[PDB]
Amino acid sequence: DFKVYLRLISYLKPYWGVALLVLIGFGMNSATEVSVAKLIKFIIDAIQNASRADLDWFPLLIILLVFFRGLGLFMGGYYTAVISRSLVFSIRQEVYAKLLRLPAQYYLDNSSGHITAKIMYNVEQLTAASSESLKTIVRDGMITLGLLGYLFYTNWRLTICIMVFLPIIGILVRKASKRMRKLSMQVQDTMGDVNHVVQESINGNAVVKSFAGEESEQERFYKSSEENLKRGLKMVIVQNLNSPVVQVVMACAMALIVWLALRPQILGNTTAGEFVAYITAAGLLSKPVKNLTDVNEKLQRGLAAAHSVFELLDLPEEQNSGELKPQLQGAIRFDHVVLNYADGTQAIKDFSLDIRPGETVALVGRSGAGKTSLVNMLVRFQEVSSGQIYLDDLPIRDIELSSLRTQIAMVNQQVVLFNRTVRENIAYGQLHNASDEDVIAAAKAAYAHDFIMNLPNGYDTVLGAQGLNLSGGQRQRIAIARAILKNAPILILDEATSALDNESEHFIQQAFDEAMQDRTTIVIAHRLSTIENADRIVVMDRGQIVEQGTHQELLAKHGAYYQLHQRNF
Amino acid sequence: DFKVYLRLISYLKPYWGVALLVLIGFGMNSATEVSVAKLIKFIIDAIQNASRADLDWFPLLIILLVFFRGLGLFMGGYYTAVISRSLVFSIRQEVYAKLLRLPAQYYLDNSSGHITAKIMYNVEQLTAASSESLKTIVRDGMITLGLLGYLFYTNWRLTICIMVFLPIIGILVRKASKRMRKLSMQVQDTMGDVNHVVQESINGNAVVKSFAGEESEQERFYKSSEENLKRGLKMVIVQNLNSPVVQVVMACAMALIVWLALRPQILGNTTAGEFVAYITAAGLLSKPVKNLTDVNEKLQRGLAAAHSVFELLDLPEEQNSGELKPQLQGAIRFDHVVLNYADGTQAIKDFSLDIRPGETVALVGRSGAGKTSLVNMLVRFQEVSSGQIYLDDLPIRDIELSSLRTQIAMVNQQVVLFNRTVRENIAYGQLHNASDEDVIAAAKAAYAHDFIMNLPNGYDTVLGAQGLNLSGGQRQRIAIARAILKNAPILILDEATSALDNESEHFIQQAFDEAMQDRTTIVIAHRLSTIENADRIVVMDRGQIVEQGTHQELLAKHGAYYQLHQRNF
Repeated sequence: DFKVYLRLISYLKPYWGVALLVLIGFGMNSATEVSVAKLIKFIIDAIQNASRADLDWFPLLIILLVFFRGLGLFMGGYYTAVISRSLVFSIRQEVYAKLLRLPAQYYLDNSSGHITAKIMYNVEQLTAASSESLKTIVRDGMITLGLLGYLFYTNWRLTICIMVFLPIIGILVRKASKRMRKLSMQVQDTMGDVNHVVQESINGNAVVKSFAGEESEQERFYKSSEENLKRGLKMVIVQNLNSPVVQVVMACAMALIVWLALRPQILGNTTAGEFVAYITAAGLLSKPVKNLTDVNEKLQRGLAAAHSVFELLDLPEEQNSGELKPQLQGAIRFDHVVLNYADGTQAIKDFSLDIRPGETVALVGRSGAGKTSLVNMLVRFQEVSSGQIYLDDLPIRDIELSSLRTQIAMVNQQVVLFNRTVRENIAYGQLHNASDEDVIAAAKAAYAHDFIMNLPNGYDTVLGAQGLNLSGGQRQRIAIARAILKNAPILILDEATSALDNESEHFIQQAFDEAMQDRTTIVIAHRLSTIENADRIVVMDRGQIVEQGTHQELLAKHGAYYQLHQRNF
Repeated sequence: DFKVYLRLISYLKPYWGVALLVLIGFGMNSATEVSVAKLIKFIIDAIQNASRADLDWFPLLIILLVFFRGLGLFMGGYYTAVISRSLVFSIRQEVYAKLLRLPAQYYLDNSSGHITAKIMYNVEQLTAASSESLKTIVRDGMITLGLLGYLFYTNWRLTICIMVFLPIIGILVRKASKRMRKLSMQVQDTMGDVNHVVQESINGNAVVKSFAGEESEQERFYKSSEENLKRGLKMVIVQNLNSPVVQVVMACAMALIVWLALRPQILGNTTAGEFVAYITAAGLLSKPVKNLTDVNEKLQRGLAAAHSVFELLDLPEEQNSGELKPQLQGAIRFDHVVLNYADGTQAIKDFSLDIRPGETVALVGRSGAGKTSLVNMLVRFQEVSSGQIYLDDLPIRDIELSSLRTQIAMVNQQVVLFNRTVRENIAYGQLHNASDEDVIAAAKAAYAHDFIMNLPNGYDTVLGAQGLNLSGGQRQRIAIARAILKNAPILILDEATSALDNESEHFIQQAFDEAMQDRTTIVIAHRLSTIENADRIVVMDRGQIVEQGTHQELLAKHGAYYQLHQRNF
């Protein structure tokens, strides 16, 4: 249950000092609460003939006592909230780390990002308040320790009898209060049904324009509602009176005290001010358990999210089973990709794709039918359930994770605009290891240098409030620049959604065509010249590679295939 | 300010007994609270050599004391909530009465019905809780009375000095707490801006797919957030420590007590257990004022609605300046109606309508341009600002209000379906003075007797949960039956929106045509035969009667006017 909590505690074993300070503060608060009744006993001592010496300090005694209590409570709350915030931060850091290198089905299947982040935050605050109630529980436990200690110091057997008669009636009162609250809710609903019915039947101006005689009808409806209301009010008063049962319990406790007094042993003891202190502390003890009852309540309230939180933290890990290959030449062949939407049947089955080394080829076919799914598969969102995905004269997994990440690129609607510096957005990977001359060269290559860079700070243009200084076309141009500037060995992008409706379409297309040289990539281009300039093409049908052959024959056919590819039906 | 409150109090002067019981209960609760410290003083008396007699009863003393306190508190809360509910009911009754015979601009101009009803209910609950806090204030005031009484009984001059040193530091603490809360809110917002900014910047899975290096970025953002959080936490701890200022105030009070003790006069007095009781009560007094502070808070919170509530209660009354005329023959002539949408210019200006006695005539023209406004004017939603509206050889106002209400009728979208018995819905006015034979005759005249009455209980068919057993067409037929069954001298309805798309259109139209006989009414009928069978017609243009003449000429023209009237452009 508390595995992740124990993990965080082990981490904050580095904050062992903080934890010890927090415990010291809570214990100091409890000791101050005990000293309250303690010094209270000293008050009566002043009233015993000659006691005048302590009388003056008694004022200063209570003053400095309150001062020390405030100091301890302040320090405890401070360090406690500090520890809580530190735990929130560490939990968030681990949560992000898990979110990094996460699985596709996180966002692909569920609303992982926003919803799960808000759940993480809600659970963070919840577990924080849970640790806080735990600290309050520690305070109450130290308070009970002090009560038992004073009890042992005063009269061991009497305290034993007191504990015997105690707690049981308290739990009985807790159960009685729960039942009373349930009955109050039931009666309140019984009255509130009629209450809402009456409060929802006031329309009908035309009816008044006709007759307007329903005054007695409203009187009668309100009369029945008022009968139910009297019932509920009496129930609420009974709920208030229920605490007198706990009063009767404390009265039986006082009766036990009176019986101890009936034993002459107490008389010879003559507890007196000590007895006053004992009763006072017993009362002080009541606040501790009273607060402590809510501890489990809010504890469950928070665990309701914390369980799923730790589960997602320990959710299915993306097993990075991979070799360490620095770079390859371009000999990539994925064979027999048999997969479809997860938790379903097989639709893109045996989606084999074998490509000659070095050369760049393109594929065309139906716009939909899982084309984006095929792209994600290329992005290794899934794996070829069949065949042999041999890359760089070795398996697909037989490669470094970084190199695959380094070659990772795409030019589609999947654009990640980071609200940061234009230079920051220019270098997606290893920005701190990028030269400024290369940055200026890329800005020249941006195909929107006179427009996109036409903003404050130029090359250092920090994206404003959600890109308040950026437009859609300029944002698209900037994203294209950021992608193109990357010198990846193979920046294969599924660009079937390429359109010329954006600004600087000619310049952007020319820059893309220039960058396409010396870059092995499989993109469904939208330029007619680029389409006619392709090297190798395969006729993909039903969302999978169904046919292939020379691209010249397909280009020169100009029939149904060309019409479907161009006009998109 | 409290005029309506005083009015309700004058009404509940009939509940003077209830009020006296409530005051008695609150005073009993305060007396019990005083007796707490009182008997507490008696406790020490047991510890004074031979006191054994009271020792046994002391248990029973505390027990029966708690019992009496619970009894009094229960009775007070009970009768208090009873009075609150009674006040809610009376206020609601008066509110409905005002809502009855209300002005047009209530619903016509504003969302009076639902919104104002919910406002009335919110204000009702608010003023109820306000009276409740007032009762708590009465409890606190009686408690202060008891404190001052015990103070006078113990030591008048000492109590004077105590009151002198008191209250001032309490108000200072109140102001300090308000300022501390404001500072806490400011610091919490200062931290929470960055908190929300961080909690809203976690997206970007594609960025991770590319580089995934922002771990240190998150660490730094969280570091700044944590700095702000440490600031806010220290502020909250300071807020907690602020109560030690009030502790220091009570410490100065204890210092005053100690100085009184430094006067030997207290020593000769030797308050002892009495001093213990005095300090205890002073503490008990703290809870009273502590609760009382919120009284003004919630008082204003409720008055925020109560002021507008009493205003709408005393809002512009519909001055029923009218004579007492039982019935008329049908000689109605409204002249020079110069009015338009309220708080605006004049559009339907000089909308005169003079009709011969007895005969029934119809008017046609543009569908819109304030036709419904003209209908409402006929419904006396407004008045002819010019001309002489002479009815029954006397002014329009020179007639009984009931007779106008009796003649009030309409067959349009303004249908008031009352979720009640079919017989109840049949007789809109004076249902309890309607014969069952006439009810059966009307049900036969319903034109949907085989369909509308084809439900449970037949003639006693109570409309279910929002008419769960009724359909739209059956509901329209039932409404038509309810309207037609009324034997009003003139049931003039603006039926320009008449359509034949409903079920039993032929039967309903035949019944309407039959009922049209021997009934003076101005309706823009949709039946071609009814249109051709009209007696007198007037050509109304631009939403007002612009032309007139023989209806035969207009019917035989069959030109632009007929096309506009029929096809509705």
